[PDB]
Amino acid sequence: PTYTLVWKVWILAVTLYYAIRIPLTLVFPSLFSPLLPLDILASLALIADIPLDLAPSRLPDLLAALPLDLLVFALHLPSPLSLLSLVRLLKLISVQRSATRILSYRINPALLRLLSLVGFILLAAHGIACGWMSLQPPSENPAGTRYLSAFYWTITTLTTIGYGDITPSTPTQTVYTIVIELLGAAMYGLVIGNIASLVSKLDAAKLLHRERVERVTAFLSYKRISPELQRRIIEYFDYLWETRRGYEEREVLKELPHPLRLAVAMEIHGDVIEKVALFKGAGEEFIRDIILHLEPVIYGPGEYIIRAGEMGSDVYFINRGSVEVLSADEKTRYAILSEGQFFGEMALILRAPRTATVRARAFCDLYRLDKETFDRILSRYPEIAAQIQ
Amino acid sequence: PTYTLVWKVWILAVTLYYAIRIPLTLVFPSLFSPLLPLDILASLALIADIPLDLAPSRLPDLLAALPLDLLVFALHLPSPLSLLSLVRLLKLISVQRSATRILSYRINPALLRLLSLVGFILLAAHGIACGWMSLQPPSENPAGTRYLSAFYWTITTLTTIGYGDITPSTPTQTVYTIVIELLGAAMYGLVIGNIASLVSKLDAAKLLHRERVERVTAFLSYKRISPELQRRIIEYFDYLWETRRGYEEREVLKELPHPLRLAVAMEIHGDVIEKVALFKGAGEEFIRDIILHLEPVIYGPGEYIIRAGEMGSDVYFINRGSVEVLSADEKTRYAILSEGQFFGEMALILRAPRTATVRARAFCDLYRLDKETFDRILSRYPEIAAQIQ
Amino acid sequence: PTYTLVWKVWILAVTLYYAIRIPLTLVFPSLFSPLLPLDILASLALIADIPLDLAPSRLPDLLAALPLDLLVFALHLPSPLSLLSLVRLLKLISVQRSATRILSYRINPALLRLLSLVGFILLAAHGIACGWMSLQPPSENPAGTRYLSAFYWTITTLTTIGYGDITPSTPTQTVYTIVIELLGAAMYGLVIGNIASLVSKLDAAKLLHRERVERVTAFLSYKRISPELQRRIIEYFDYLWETRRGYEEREVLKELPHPLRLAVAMEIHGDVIEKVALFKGAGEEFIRDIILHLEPVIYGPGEYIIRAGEMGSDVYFINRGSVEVLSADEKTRYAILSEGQFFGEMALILRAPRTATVRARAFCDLYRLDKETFDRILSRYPEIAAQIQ
Amino acid sequence: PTYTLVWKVWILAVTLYYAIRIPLTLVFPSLFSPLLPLDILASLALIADIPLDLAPSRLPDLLAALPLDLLVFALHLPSPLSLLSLVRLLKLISVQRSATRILSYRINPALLRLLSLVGFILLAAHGIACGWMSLQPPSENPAGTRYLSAFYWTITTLTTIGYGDITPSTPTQTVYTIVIELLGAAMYGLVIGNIASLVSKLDAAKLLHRERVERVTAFLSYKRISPELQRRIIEYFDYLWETRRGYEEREVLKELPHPLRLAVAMEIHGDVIEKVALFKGAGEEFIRDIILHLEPVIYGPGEYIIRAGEMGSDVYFINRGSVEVLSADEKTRYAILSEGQFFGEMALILRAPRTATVRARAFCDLYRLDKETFDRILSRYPEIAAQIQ
Ligand SMILES: Nc1ncnc2c1ncn2[C@@H]1O[C@@H]2COP(=O)(O)O[C@H]2[C@H]1O
Ligand SMILES: Nc1ncnc2c1ncn2[C@@H]1O[C@@H]2COP(=O)(O)O[C@H]2[C@H]1O
Ligand SMILES: Nc1ncnc2c1ncn2[C@@H]1O[C@@H]2COP(=O)(O)O[C@H]2[C@H]1O
Ligand SMILES: Nc1ncnc2c1ncn2[C@@H]1O[C@@H]2COP(=O)(O)O[C@H]2[C@H]1O
Repeated sequence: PTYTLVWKVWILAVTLYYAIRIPLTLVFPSLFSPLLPLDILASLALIADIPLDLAPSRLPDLLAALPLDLLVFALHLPSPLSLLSLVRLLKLISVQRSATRILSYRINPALLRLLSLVGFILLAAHGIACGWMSLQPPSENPAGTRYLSAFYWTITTLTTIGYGDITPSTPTQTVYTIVIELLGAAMYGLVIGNIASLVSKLDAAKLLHRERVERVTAFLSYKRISPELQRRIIEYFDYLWETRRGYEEREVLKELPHPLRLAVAMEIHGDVIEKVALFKGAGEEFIRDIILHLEPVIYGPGEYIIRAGEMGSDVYFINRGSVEVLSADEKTRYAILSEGQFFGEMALILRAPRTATVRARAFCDLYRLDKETFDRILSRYPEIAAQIQ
Repeated sequence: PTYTLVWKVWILAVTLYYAIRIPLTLVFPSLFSPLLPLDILASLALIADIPLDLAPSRLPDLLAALPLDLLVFALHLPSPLSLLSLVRLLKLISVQRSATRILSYRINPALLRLLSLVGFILLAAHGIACGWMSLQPPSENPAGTRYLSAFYWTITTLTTIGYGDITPSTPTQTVYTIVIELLGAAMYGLVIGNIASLVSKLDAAKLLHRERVERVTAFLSYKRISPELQRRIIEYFDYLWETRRGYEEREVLKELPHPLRLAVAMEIHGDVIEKVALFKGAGEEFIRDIILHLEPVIYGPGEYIIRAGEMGSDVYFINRGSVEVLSADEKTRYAILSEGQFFGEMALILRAPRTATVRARAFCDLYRLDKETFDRILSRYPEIAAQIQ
Repeated sequence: PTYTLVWKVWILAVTLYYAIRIPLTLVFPSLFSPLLPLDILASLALIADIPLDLAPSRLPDLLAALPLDLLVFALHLPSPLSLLSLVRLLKLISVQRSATRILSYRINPALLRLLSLVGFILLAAHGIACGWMSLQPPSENPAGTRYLSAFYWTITTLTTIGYGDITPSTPTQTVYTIVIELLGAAMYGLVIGNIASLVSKLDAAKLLHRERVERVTAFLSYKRISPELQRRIIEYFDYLWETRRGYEEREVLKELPHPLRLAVAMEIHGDVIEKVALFKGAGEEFIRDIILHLEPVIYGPGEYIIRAGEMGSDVYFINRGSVEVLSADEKTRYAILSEGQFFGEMALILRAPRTATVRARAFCDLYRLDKETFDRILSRYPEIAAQIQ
Repeated sequence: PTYTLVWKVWILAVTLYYAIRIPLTLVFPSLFSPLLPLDILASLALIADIPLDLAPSRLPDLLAALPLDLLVFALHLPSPLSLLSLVRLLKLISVQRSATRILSYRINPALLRLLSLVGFILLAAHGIACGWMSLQPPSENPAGTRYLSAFYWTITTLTTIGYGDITPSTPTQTVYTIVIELLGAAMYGLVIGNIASLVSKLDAAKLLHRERVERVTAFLSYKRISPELQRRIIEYFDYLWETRRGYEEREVLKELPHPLRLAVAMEIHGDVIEKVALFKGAGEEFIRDIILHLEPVIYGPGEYIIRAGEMGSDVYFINRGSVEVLSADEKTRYAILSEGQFFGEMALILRAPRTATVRARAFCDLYRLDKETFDRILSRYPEIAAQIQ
């Protein structure tokens, strides 16, 4: 549903309202004007979200729900006790722990952590500036100019810049300053770390592939291999990057279980299926057993697949590329094949050698049957086995 | 035991006492008041821990135990020789090397390194501030205000902020300042590095899973596959994340040896065990041989497991989900199965085709027997083999 | 082709011209002198590149092509509206997205990202300094001295140094300063992250190898193994690092498909091929079947390969190193073999035990046949099988 | 040899002398006193190392050898031309590229890179401070106090601290300052990156093991397994960490080739070898064939290995731990076995069931024979096969 979503958003806005008012009031008690209605509404939202959640871990919600702030603000309390209203916070923890699940997949987790941290940083800067322009000699100056200098200071401190135009004078100012410096250096170490971890995973494939190619190459040069083969290999890896980004079909489809892998394979070879069982008569238990045995392979341009005098024994189904057939030795082409078709069948149904030569024309992406396996699951079905003659 | 633990804690507190007194005294010799008893107790603790340890590597303990400080403090020594009392340190090395083993597993090692580094940082700041408010023109000012400005300075320096409100005047001040700047830039590089390494390993599974899904998807789109199958795959991966966090059963149980793997499997299928060998009569050497051959598999909602005209030859044991049985083609359901039950048995004990259809209702988590293996270890036990008829 | 390349370079230079003039003019309207021709040429280049691209994603090109700047500059517009000329930017996005593909392989992607980021940084510094020396009390000072102080300021800010020699005075200055501080701390976090990710992948092999050796060693010492064997192992790993950088032949050649792997293997063992089939008569279907079964192995100096009383049954082809033959027990050497040669043949074609002993002399890199496989694919070809007698 | 080593060290010291004198002279021409002998010696060392190297890449050595500095220093040259003496540098590149190989293995490569970078940093700081105290109004002040302030400045700049006590006044000063700021921010990004990469690889095993345990656990809890088995598993992983640091024997010994693996295995089971072939009569071709088939396994305390009514068919050799034998059901122990011994033999040489029960007493580390393999390579040797009766 969405009501829980909009509700959590309302809780977020409420805790923001509190995080921003609480301290600004502790400094400027001239607020708490006929503006308590919003405080009451927010307290009600929190005390009405604590049960929903029920529909250690719940300790923050309990500490945030009770109005430990309305008292201190209504009945004037002194400086060291006027604090403890911040207990109305600690709901930000629940907010983060909720929105890290509501939005746990659609975006990188590191990015989400980074944004949360930045929000936390800015709220803390707002609180720290309030604390600073509290620890200052009282003067007659507008509250919009006392708050600007404080934000300027705490941002030059948290940022590790430190101009030096406005500095501590009294000791307590100095202790506050020390603590803020440490939190800034500790708040600036987290940002950099999250960012580094976020960029160290952007270009993964374009690094894995690069390392794999470097490995292959650096290994071949030790074997003192010709540059032509090196160039063929490099072209192969380029073609394998600019289509599927470097991934191998088998290792991938192995990450899936049997039914989904079968459905994939049956959505791939569907065309071939409507080009084989036409005059055969089988189906639904034979097509589904070989299809998991088809192993892929890629033949570059000009590479020989089948020669006119061998006994390969296998059969090849094309999926993407093209192919040309030729005579044994006179480079005369019978025809040209393309996707969907198939060849290598005779030497399977029949134990004769090959009758022609097969040379590719461009980068193929075809599949093949070992025939030890294909002939093994044919014997098991004797009807088609008789159909082959 | 715990006596060694509390003892190491006492040694830690003692070396802390020394790290904090040693320099503060070197600056303020007005200490060394009738406060030597604590120094004697700590020297005794160190000289009494050096033998326990015995119950290069031991060089620091030897240099820390001898009272090279009590002399210098008792018999007044000049400024360049009043040093060398810090030899009482170097016990922090033993402390770190001990507590990195006492607490080596219950918490992340990087976190522990980070906390140790921060403690080392603060102690060094305390020492550096002492050194600074030594290298200052002598004046009549309280010692609590001379120590605050020094800590403020060295924290603005180590932090890489550098306001500029208090700076070096004399040359030796300037050399001290240079060294502190370098140590700060070298002390601030370690913190950031530890933090980055600590956040680069929080969300591991939620990154491995994400990359695996991106790979699968980006590979399928190249094969021009329908979006329905893509959605089924995504739902599968979601269900596989929100239960076991992305981990595969086989790859995991493979990280264990044979006895623990067997005990696991026998705690899992225990229910099935009390639903099979009832009227059989076997046990303790047959149940324990098949159980290691049960391979898991997951069938999504609506996926066909068994059809009314095939010869699957296998048998399926359910563990978590549910299932429905149906006729061949008229979508009439005989009954509904749930966890603990089993089906697919007839075509195993008997070589007939299937008699019905089996379609899942929700995400199953079931197990299956190949039957090549099951029928192979049945033949080996001829008694049950006759029991099957 | 190259015309598209030089064209994209021209587009890059044009968008640079704009990024550098646009703001410098907004500050110094005394420009827009008889210097509009270059602006017209650049607008034409952009409006003429938008169609080529055609030969969301295209939104930036559309916003950059229309002359939303020529109006504002021709007809004088006020300060808050004189902006929006920067819409002529956003072409840098297309520039980056184009040059990240044009140069996606020849250099590390991280390095490219880093250089792009640095360029973006410097352009932003140029814009920010213009913005700063706009938000300054008007004075009579040369424009080359007002622009230097601004660049100095924004570089001391973006860099997180913050001397403090020139600072904000007015509030709007202060808000600008806050924003620049945040962007600097956010612009300095990206640089460090990219750099860390760029150095964390330089020494990969020299780290993988090191870890593998540490693992092997630390495992052996637990088994209380002699140091001699440890030294032999270390020498082996050194020799395996200083030739092929730690990579194993099989795992590597497995990253290739069958045809390229076959061509590799046939370029390697080519010499052996012209030393075997001389008096045999086979070829093109037997040489090509065993060659994929040759498994490599490395024998250190002094290691026994074959002893005079065993029945190894295998045959060894040498590729790089040398070897010595010897009698059974009297250390008398018959001859010495080197690369290209072969031995171990008799016990293959004949089922007698070995006749001599074979000890290496230096680090060999040889290959061997199991003979279960070699004798299996020989039977399949009965002609040579009769040729062996 | 070592002469080349000491020679490279001399070259290093010479290029250091030059890097430190060259600029300090360019600033203080009052040097070049009767101190030219050292310059001549260093030029000779460089011009005499250029040929040794011979016993693009050599361009730096050629540019460093010719005395492009002795002229400028002898015949007074003006300020913009008095430069180009730094060409005597660029030998540091050869120094780094040499010492990165001389010391490429004994220490982590990242540490070495870091130290090189730090040295480069300090030399650059020395040069930059010279350049700075050149770009200063000439005054009457000692050269040891003009050089201290410059080093202080450039270290507060390179470090990203920036106090602000001494700043640029003139424009050229300001441009120098800008460049130094960028180099510092670019010199401080490299240090942090190297450090992060150096700490991200310290605790590898103690992280891999931790992740593996988290995976196993988090997977079991989903299967709702008892806590007793969980505790047994945790104890197993602890014992497996505190002996061999988490590494598996098979995966490790698989990183070695056949001869070294054989020699390892024959140094391990050597005791067993002198406890088996005593009354047998075999050797050197039977012991060496089974030893590679022994598979390891670990049985925790109290785990049953063999029960008095099964037909395990296998045999177990102990290596480290202990074991107890017992009757079928009355917990009466016949004897107690320890390392070196063996059991499970009868049911191998004979096809009877087991005669007793075997329960471990502590963490064992034993090995076992499948017996399908052991009985297969026994048949091949018929002599011992008759010896078994
Ligand atoms: N004229 C042709 N046009 C297209 N394909 C052919 C032609 N002649 C033979 N082939 C195919 O090429 C294959 C090569 O030899 P096979 O015996 O494997 O079976 C052959 C046929 O499938
Ligand atoms: N009426 C039924 N209720 C539940 N399960 C059934 C029913 N009829 C058949 N089955 C099971 O469904 C299986 C499908 O075909 P099998 O031959 O494998 O064996 C069958 C039985 O185990
Ligand atoms: N005199 C020799 N010179 C070179 N190689 C030899 C000599 N005698 C035997 N060999 C080879 O050494 C091999 C060792 O025993 P094989 O039976 O395997 O076959 C033997 C021959 O190939
Ligand atoms: N009394 C004994 N003391 C020690 N080992 C024994 C004793 N009796 C039997 N065993 C061993 O325990 C083994 C258990 O059954 P096996 O048939 O495998 O062979 C047995 C012997 O090797």
